[PDB]
Amino acid sequence: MPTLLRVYIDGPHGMGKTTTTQLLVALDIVYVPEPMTYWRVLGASETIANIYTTQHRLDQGEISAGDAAVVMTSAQITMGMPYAVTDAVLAPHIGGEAPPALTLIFDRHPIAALLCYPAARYLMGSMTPQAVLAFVALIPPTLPGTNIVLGALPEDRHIDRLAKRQRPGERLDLAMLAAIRRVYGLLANTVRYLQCGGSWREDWGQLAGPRPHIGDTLFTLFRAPELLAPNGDLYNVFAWALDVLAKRLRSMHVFILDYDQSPAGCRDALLQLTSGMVQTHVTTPGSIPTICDLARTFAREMGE
Amino acid sequence: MPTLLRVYIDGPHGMGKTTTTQLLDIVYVPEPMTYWRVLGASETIANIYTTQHRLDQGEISAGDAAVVMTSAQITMGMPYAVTDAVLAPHIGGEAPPALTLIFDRHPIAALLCYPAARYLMGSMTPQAVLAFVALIPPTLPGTNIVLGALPEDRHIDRLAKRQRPGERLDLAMLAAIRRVYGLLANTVRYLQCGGSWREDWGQLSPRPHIGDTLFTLFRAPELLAPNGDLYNVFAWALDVLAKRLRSMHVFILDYDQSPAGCRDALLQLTSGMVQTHVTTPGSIPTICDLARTFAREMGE
Ligand SMILES: Cc1cn([C@H]2C[C@H](O)[C@@H](CO)O2)c(=O)[nH]c1=O
Ligand SMILES: Cc1cn([C@H]2C[C@H](O)[C@@H](CO)O2)c(=O)[nH]c1=O
Repeated sequence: MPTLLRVYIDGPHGMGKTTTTQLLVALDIVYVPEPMTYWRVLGASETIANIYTTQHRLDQGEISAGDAAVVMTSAQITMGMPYAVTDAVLAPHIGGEAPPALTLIFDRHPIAALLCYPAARYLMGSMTPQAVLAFVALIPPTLPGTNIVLGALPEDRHIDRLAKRQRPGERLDLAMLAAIRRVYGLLANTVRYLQCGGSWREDWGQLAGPRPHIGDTLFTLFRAPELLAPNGDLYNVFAWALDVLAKRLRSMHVFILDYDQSPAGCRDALLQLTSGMVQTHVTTPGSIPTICDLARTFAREMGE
Repeated sequence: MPTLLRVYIDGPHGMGKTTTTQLLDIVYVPEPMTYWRVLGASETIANIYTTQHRLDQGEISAGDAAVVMTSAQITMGMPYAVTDAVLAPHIGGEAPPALTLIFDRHPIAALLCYPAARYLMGSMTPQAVLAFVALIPPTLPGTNIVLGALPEDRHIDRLAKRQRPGERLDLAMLAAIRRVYGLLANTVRYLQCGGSWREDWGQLSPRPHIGDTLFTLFRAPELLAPNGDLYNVFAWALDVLAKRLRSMHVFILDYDQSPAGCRDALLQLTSGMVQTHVTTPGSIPTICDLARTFAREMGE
């Protein structure tokens, strides 16, 4: 049966993720871009502009935390929509883990919009930890062969790039760059932690390579007073959401790519990471052209 | 492994659902009122009814209401979503049952039905509605949904009897919501009798007419390209909707009767509901403790 290789390139914005994936594809391989047209027009109007303005208004004291949250949560649902439909429509074609007959290079995974940016916004004070856990409860079941490439880039180098790689409506917010950089750092650790045998419930009280300390994983973000019962423990609803988070991330295959290099450098470095990656079979022989066409339609309609 | 029967009592509010289910080897996962009012946010139900009210009075714009409405529906469905998420792994294949779980509403209530009704009320974008649909969890085996039957004036009488803290009798929402659950029941029959929305979509320009299914709501101008074409993103979310709903097992309960009769009728529908196997020996006790803990923490 034919196999498929799926690779999601994720991480904080401003590292050169979209460039190098395109470079990679410029070499039976399809790119699924960020759905900017959905973000700027189809799902709502100028969602990215809406996000950075809200935070700024909040930061300026022009709106309250409750107003920012209402707006952020809503904006986050719009941001993740194309990721979620694509994942759900793709799911029945993914077979068991197995050159690839088709390689799909995605620009971000559903968790970017359902976990990472919400978690970072929570840290920024524009989202509640309860809403983040709601998003987490809705993260779609992790398909076999979910390979995630996260990016690394020194912060000073990132700050300079960030001034550069702005979006229309995006504002230079270093506090946010730091929050999102931290959130993704916690993400990589959580996967290792979970794969090294870590159980958040067993270590809750404590709040490649060896197993990380729970305090160096995403679980640590949820030590908020809002989620704690009068008896000091997490309410079970929130505890159950942490169970889903651990369940979703434990099966992902996470790789780190050094972006502190030239565009062709990142491309060849990614081209090299891509071999130790899990492929999977497809559910029907004709899943390949189907998948191929989904990606192309997605690209053609929402890419921009 | 032992067997389980999951039964989700759903439909518009104000029909007497919670009351008749309480009158029923069987656990009851109640309505998460504590989560709505305290745990996830403060007085979510009040927040919802008040926003619609300000919208209605022109005190706020449709976009302001949509942001609030969307944000709140996330708070409303959280308990259903995690429960489903944590439950999924124990549900085995379809097959007296070792355990009977009676849920007060299914995830689709907060991820499809209320959002759709709110769009019908002008307080939620259809793009938001389709984002929630896209997030509807895969439909596990043995998902039996009991929906209700009750004449409007009789429902109004009941609606009046029990409104949750913060509610405002809104006959236009009663109508929008009864419309949605009516279309829902029609959509399931449609999907089961072989209906293809992609194939029947043009008619909007033995089975229910697509114009009488949930698909008709998404012939919304915001979802269409300049030439009238539905954008693919939205068409794919309709594919998910079709996929999620088709495998559901729907049962209708006539509420136009007494609580014990409603209770009797419900227990009666049980004979045709689909049971499933659990995945582990220990699935039953674990499922039991979840349902009991949920009840304990979130039922007020
Ligand atoms: C995917 C995603 C991106 N973004 C921001 C990061 C960049 O500013 C820009 C494009 O990724 O949008 C969000 O704010 N939320 C999201 O969920
Ligand atoms: C389940 C649900 C209920 N409601 C309302 C209906 C009733 O007012 C109350 C209890 O069902 O909550 C919503 O507004 N949204 C939801 O998603």
